[PDB]
Amino acid sequence: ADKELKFLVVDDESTMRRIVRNLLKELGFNNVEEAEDGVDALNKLQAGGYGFVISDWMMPNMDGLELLKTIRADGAMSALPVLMVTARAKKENIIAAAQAGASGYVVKPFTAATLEEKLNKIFEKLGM
Ligand code: BEF
Ligand SMILES: [Mn+2]
Repeated sequence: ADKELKFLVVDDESTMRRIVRNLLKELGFNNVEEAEDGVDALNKLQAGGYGFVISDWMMPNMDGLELLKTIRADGAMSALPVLMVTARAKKENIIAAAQAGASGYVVKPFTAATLEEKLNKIFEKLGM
């Protein structure tokens, strides 16, 4: 994928956003911004320019399932790639997110290899 792709990394834990941003940097992506919840994320997204979202689920203000649904319903954002990266592990959770339009789903804790693999899986699917 284009190394100028602009990422939005969303999680209410600074430590997890830091993991994800440093992983992206290793993969060659430096155009990366952070958001602390679904509302914060939508503000950044409405500001424009974003090509990929990586999002947690459990967050105050607006959770990641609601954030995914909001993105998928919005005509200006509807095809935006959204990778869920979450501790939510039940099959029912994966189903709700997949059916809501998740591009991919990674369960915490995850390895560097898993993130790279699942990001590349989305790039291939979308022809990026
Ligand atoms: F708080 Be997240 F869904 F890992
Ligand atoms: Mn969380």
